[PDB]
Amino acid sequence: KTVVVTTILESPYVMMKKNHEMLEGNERYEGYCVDLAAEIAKHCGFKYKLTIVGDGKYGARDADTKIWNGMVGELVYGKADIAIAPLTITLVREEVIDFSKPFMSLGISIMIKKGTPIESAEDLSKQTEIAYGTLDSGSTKEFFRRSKIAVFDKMWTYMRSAEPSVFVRTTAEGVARVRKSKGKYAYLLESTMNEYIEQRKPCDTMKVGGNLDSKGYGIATPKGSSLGNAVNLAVLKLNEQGLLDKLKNKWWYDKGEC
Amino acid sequence: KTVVVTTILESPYVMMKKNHEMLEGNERYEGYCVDLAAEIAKHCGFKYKLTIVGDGKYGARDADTKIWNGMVGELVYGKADIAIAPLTITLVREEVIDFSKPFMSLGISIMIKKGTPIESAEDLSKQTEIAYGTLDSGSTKEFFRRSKIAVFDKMWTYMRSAEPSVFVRTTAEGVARVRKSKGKYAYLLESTMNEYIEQRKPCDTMKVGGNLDSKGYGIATPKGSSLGNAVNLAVLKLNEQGLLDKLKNKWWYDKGEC
Ligand SMILES: N[C@@H](Cn1cc(I)c(=O)[nH]c1=O)C(=O)O
Ligand SMILES: N[C@@H](Cn1cc(I)c(=O)[nH]c1=O)C(=O)O
Ligand SMILES: [Zn+2]
Ligand SMILES: [Zn+2]
Ligand SMILES: [Zn+2]
Repeated sequence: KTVVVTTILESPYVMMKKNHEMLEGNERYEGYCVDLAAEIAKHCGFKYKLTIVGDGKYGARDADTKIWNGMVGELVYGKADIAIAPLTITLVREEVIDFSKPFMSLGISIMIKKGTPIESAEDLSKQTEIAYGTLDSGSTKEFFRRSKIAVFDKMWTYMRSAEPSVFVRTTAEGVARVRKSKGKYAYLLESTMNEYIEQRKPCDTMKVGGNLDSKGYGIATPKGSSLGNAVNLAVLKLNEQGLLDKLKNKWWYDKGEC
Repeated sequence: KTVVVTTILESPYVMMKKNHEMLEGNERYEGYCVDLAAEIAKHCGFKYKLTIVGDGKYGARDADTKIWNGMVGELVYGKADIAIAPLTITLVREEVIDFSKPFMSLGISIMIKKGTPIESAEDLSKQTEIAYGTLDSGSTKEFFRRSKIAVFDKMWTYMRSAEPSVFVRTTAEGVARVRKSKGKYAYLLESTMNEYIEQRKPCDTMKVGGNLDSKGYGIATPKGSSLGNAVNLAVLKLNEQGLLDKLKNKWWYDKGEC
C-alpha cells in the first residue's frame, strides 16, 4: 500500500529538521530529495514513507558474499519500494535495479582548501605533499578503482595504498578533513556537493578544474517494479516543467552563506 | 538480422566523408555518432546499416493526424531498429519509444554573431532590434512553446508570431542566418552544437550566457525491443570507460580550427 522510500542523510538532499524530535513521519525531514519525493508522489498519486537506509550506504556488492548493501540492497532484497537520493546511475547497479533518467547531472570534482596549489587531477597525481581521497563507499571510489585512464589509475594506486586511510566515512568527514588540513588534503567528490559546500560558512573551500567524468543521479526501483515506468515519466515531466532547476536553487543558492 | 540504424546528417555527429565518392555503405560516413554506432555494434555483437532519416527530422507528432515523423516515427512505425543521433530524451517521446541513459548532457544556449550586444535570454526578450529563433520539429522549439517562465514565454510570444519566420528547418540554415545577419539575428540551439560551431572557421560566432535548461541525448529503440536493454548497458559501459569523453574531444576540439 504505502510506498516505502529509502534515502540517505546527506545535506542538502535529506537533513533532520531542527525540531524533528517534535514531529512525526515524513515531517521530520527536509531537503532537496524530501521535496522531490513529495512531488513525485503527488504527480504519481501515491502515499509513501521516508526511511533512512540502515547501514548509511549507497550500494555496493561485496565479492565472495555477493550481498548488496546500502540503498541498492534495500531495493534488491525488497526492504524498500523506491530510492530517492543522490544515488549514481551505474552499469553494475542497472544490472540489478532500474533507474529513471537523471534528475541531476554531475561529475567527480576536486575540492581544495582555498590557497592549495592544485588545479587538476594531473596535478594531484604528479605530487606527493598534498594527500587526497574519496568517500570510502560509493561510485566515486569505484570510478578510480575501475579506471584504465593513466592519471586516474595513478591516483588510485596511491589512494588504495595510502596510510593512514585517505578515504572517509561521510562527506562531512571529508570536508572537515579538507578544512583542518592547512591545504595538505584535497577531496575528490561529486560536483554538486562541491558546489554546495562552496556556499557554506566558513567559505574556505572551492572547486578547482573541470569534472573528471559525466554522470547522473537517478530515482531507483527494484527490477520489474510497477513504479518504475511511472516515476521515470515524473522525472522527465518535473525536469521539463522546471521544478528540478528550482529545487537546486532553493537548496544551494537561495540558502547560500557566502 | 542486420540492424537498421536511423540517423541524421548533423555535424559532427554524422557527416559524409571527404572521399565518400570511392566508398560505400557505412564507410561513406564519419562522425561522433558514426563512431558510437560502431562501438555499440562491436560491444553487442550485431551487424548494422546506417540510413539517414527520410524526412531529415528529429521527431514530432502531428497534432491533427497523430502521426509521428522523423527518427522517432521510423522507430514507432518499425521502419528502423535503432536511432543513434543527437536525439533529445523528452516526456512525449519516452511515451512512444525507449531511450537509453544519456550519452551526452546538454542544454539550450544562445549563439550570437560576435560584437552582438546580447549576453543572455533576458537581453533577447527586452529588445526587438535583434531577431532570434530556433530549429523546427525539435525539442528546442517545444521548450519555448511550453515554457511558463516569464522570459522564455516573452521570447516565444515573439518567435511564434514573428514575421518573417525566425524558425529554421536546418541547423546549418540557422548558423548561416546568424553569420550573414550583420549581428541582427541570434540563434537558439543546443549547447554541444553551439560549442562545435564556435570552433569552426570563419570563427565568427560565439555562445553567450549559460544554458537555459538541462537535458540529455539518448539512443532510441522502439518499445518492446530486446536491443533496448542491451544498448542501455552499452551506453553506461562506454561512458564509464571514458570513451564518450574520448569521442567528444576528437570531433569537437582536436578537429577545431580556431
Ligand atoms: N552518489 C554516490 C555516493 N557518493 C556521494 C557523494 I556526495 C560523493 O562525493 N561520492 C560518492 O560516491 C553513489 O551513488 O555511490
Ligand atoms: N535534439 C533535438 C533537435 N535539435 C537539435 C539541435 I543541433 C538544436 O539546436 N535544437 C533541437 O531541437 C531533438 O531531439 O528534437
Ligand atoms: Zn508538481
Ligand atoms: Zn569499445
Ligand atoms: Zn498536420
